[PDB]
Amino acid sequence: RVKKLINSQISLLIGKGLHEFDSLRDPEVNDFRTKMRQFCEEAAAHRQQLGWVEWLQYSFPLQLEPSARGNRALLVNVKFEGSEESFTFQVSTKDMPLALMACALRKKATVFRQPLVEQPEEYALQVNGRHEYLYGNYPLCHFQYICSCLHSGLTPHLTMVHSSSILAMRDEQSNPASLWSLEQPFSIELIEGRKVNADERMKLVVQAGLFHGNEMLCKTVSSSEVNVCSEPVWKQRLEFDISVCDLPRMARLCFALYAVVDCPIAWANLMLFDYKDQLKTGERCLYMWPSLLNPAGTVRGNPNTESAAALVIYLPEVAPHPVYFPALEKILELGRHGERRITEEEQLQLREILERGELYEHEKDLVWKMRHEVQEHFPEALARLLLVTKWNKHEDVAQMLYLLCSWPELPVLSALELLDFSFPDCYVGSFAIKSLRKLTDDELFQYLLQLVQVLKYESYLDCELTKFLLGRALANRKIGHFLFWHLRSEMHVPSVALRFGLIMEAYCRGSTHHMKVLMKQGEALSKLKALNDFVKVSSQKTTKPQTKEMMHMCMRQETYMEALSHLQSPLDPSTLLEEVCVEQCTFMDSKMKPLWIMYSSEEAGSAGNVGIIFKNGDDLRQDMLTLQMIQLMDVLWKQEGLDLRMTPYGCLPTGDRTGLIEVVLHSDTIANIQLNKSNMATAAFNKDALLNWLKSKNPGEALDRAIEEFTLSCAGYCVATYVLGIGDRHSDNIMIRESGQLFHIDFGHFLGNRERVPFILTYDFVHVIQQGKTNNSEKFERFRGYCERAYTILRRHGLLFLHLFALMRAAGLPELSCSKDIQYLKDSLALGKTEEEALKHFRVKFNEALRESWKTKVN
Ligand SMILES: COc1ncc(N2CCOCC2)cc1S(=O)(=O)Nc1ccnc(-c2ccc(CN3CCN(C(C)C)CC3)cc2F)c1
Repeated sequence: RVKKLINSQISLLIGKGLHEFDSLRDPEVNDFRTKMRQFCEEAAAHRQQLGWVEWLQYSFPLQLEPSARGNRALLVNVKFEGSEESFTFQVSTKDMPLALMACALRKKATVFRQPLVEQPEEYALQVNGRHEYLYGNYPLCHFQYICSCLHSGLTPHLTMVHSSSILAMRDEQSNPASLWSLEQPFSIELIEGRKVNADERMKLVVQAGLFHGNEMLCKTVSSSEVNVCSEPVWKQRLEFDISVCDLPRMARLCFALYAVVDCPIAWANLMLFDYKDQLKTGERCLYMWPSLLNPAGTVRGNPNTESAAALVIYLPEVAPHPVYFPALEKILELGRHGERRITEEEQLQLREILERGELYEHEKDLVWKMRHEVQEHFPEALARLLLVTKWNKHEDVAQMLYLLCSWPELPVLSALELLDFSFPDCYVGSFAIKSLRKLTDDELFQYLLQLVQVLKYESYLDCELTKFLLGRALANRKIGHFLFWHLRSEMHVPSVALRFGLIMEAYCRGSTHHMKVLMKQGEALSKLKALNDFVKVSSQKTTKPQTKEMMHMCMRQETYMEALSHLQSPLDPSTLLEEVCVEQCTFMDSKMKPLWIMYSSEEAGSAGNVGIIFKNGDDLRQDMLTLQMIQLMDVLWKQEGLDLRMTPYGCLPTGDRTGLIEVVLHSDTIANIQLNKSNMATAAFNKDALLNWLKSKNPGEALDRAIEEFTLSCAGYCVATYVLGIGDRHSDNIMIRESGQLFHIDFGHFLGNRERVPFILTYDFVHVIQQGKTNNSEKFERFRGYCERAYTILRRHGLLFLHLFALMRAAGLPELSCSKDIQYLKDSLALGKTEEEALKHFRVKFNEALRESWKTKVN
């Protein structure tokens, strides 16, 4: 009764009926579902018995300041859960939550004239009207919430929540109750093709290659030219220059059907061994993807069989019995035997190339020969060694694996490199995952987007990365929340819909309660899509105030009021979207008419006043990636004591060309501010407009802080947009907060898009930095130091950006497709240079931007 209901809820939530999984009659799919359902149910059972503080860590993970990861007076308002009464008292930013709780309990004991049985140790502090809590031994300023309150001048509002109330939360959210002997050359039979569409004047060719990730295992082989028709017949043997015994475990056979007089038509790939390590034999009908060879492409066929071109091949029965890939112990027994001492002049050449990339043929022979010295004295150079390993020789792969199986754990930075498609071996991926287990939940969340993209490179459904991601998502509700949405937003992509659908179902088995919370979000998103469609049509016939009044009426319907109210925000599960403020809702006049949905919450006070933007028609993945990169910059800067007052607002794709963007309230575009309308708080010179607007928002002594906020954030965005190559910057996509913080929006073009984006300096912004003065080198040169400091901090982490962007090539974003896009980051970060050379080059670029800025000052 309940299992049937849950299955129907999973189907609606993931956007694909579970019956469709069953209908594939696919053993691999069935074994994934069984194994992962069991793995996720164990996680759920472990969670239901967690202690009350451990359950707060699961459900409300701490939001700490980046500097606090791994003195001053403060007013705080504290209430108790079943109370309207509140106590405002002064604490120190260095006090711990326990002291604040003990203080609140003394105030409650004297007001209620009774000495209390409850100890401060029995409570946690909830941020009012948010799924956010303050707990643990950390000073108040170490929490992101208190730190945020400190800068914005607002008073923290906290609610004392008792352990029994937290346990009541935990309880109501419960789940219900031998190859190496086969020396023959590898070969296949190209039988025939189906549903082929091509120019009848041309001829058809099938090119085939053997790959181990990016590297070709042997030379490619082509079929003979056969006349173009819908059902081509070849019925010919294709033989490769590699012995069957040497095919590595992760070998893939890649096809490309094209037309010749070049006209690409289709591609299809497959793993030579199955998920149970057995070499494949018999016929295979390969349903091809429309387009020369595509090795990174998926190894599962095109699901649109009704119209996909197919390629029938035959994998020969190389043995009278099934052949399985050797078990690890047999590989290790073979690799155990090898040879290790060569010249100090050869040793010195190894230290130069390992601390240097690309290298010559003789240097590969030197790195391979000294592989034991690589393991012992340069363990972090494992990736260079794996690249020199000849993956087409089964005995060199066995020696690489013997060293790998005793390789010391590498740092997270090194592991993120190893997840790249250039390291397709399963043991290498397993080693990379083992070195990633030490990632904190905060580091994991920072890199989650890249780890999800790595799933598209996985050759098999059940893998160490999926289990690692599912285990982390079930142990942290915020990780779980975003893993769900990163997968859900790609269900319209046929190449990932099965893998992603299966991960989402398995996660759902682990948290029935969270599945229901996510349904409530999908219901709101469903209604927002209908509302945006209504707005796009109505905006073409009537005026903006009429379409807005019609939008409000459609929102005031009972179905909309229920669907859109009392939900956790997809942008941030800590943010509660309570009462939709229909009157404050609106839409932008851009082509897709994005909706601006406003919310309030009595419980949360001013912090419950939040906005979300529903956007349908544009792809939001590039915006999300850019905004995550700016947030990563902000974390790296704050880790060095540098706060550039950045505004990395939320952006989350949720569906096909659909997603949400977090509203930053009290913000306006530079264009609106520069409109210089009359009867407002009105410049003599348009250059005075931003500064006058800052003055009206920050009177008296507050102007100085607003100018400083502007300066810091301007330096941060100047460096961020330059490093990332964000172009097409104009007054309509640069915003300013009433606090003075400048920020950028609308990141549809990055990494040059394809020119080399120069460093930018705007006169109107220089004018604010210079406090409205023509000459103010004191304030201007403080700003130049903020820029150089920010830039030099990012260069020190250049490899982190490079590794993350390399993992993102799997996303298929058009402006991040090849090594040419990664080159842009190398050039902007000047990674081939020393710090002095790169600082000299940054100074030349900043000075160039100043002379260009002066072409406006001169006018
Ligand atoms: C990529 O899209 C976005 N990215 C970030 C934001 N961000 C918007 C700000 O928060 C961060 C995200 C918003 C959008 S969008 O989808 O709304 N598209 C664009 C495009 C150009 N310009 C804008 C704009 C134009 C004018 C204004 C000025 N505000 C004044 C205050 N009202 C309220 C009182 C209703 C709204 C208009 C803002 C714009 F964004 C909005």
